[PDB]
Amino acid sequence: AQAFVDATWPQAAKAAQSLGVPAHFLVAQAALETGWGKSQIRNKDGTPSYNLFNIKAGSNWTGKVVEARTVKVRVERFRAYDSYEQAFQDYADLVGNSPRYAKVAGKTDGHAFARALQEGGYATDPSYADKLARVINGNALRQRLMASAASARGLE
Repeated sequence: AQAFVDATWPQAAKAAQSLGVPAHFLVAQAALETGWGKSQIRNKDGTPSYNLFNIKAGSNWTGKVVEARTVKVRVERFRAYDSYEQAFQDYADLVGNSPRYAKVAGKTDGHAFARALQEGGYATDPSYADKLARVINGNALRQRLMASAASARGLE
């Protein structure tokens, strides 16, 4: 999971700064969605979709599309990108501009942030906010963020 955090951090930071929320909120969200990178949607040719946020490809999406099965079994159409950078940019556009997500900006509490996404219709699971807040506030993420940093301070 460390490489996932290391890779997503700069992209998350860029997007978080445009969305007005802490960068680790977005790292946490991507981690929850993809099992810290382990369960990302993949193209048939083996290239990843880079779609860390599991964003569906609807009628207003004319980009690359990847089909993936969801839970009996439905085939769902997902957005696909050329990089994590592009995926984060598309996420930033959606959450930053869509009025349904207007409550996201300026949230500095994990649970408040997750509730704002849920209100926008990001996901409907009633436990979504609790589950995402747990990752945001958790020791697992904290340790990985510290490990990712170029600098650290001595105890004295």
